[PDB]
Amino acid sequence: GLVPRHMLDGPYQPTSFNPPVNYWMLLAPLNAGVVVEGTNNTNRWLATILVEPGVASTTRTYTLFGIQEQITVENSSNTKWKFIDLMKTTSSGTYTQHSPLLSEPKLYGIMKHGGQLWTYDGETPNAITNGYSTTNYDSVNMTSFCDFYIIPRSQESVCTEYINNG
Ligand code: NA
Ligand code: NA
Ligand code: NA
Ligand code: NA
Ligand code: NA
Repeated sequence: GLVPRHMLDGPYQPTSFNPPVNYWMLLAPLNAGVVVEGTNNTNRWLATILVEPGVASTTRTYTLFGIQEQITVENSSNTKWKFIDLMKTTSSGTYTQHSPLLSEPKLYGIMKHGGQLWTYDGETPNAITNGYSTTNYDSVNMTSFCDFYIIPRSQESVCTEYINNG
């Protein structure tokens, strides 16, 4: 009878799928670039990118939903990485930047719940969640470009702990 050293489901390999509602996808990207993207294919396209510390304003190219896109990015922090939520509202629309997370753990989260897509916002270790109203939130398809874990919404406090502390 030994004693084990929190409840984690994963890690899973990068993939495209229709995630279950009421679960966090805890994303663990290792390098700069696209982290996760998802759309309802009608009026909401969300892609989160990751920028390493110390990046002066520069135009970088990301494959967002299979399309080469030029995005001007910047990370004025010299110590933490920067996640940026990129949003468009049509299949060919232009992206705007939102709800960044400045991060030491380099972890991100997204969840389909209650009519919104929920992501994390702010600067670790003080990230909290906020949500984007998303038509047909429950049927959103997502692509993860990094290994990830699945956490039920009941364990959201644990997910938040991971976001904020690694
Ligand atoms: Na965010
Ligand atoms: Na994080
Ligand atoms: Na979900
Ligand atoms: Na809503
Ligand atoms: Na926390």
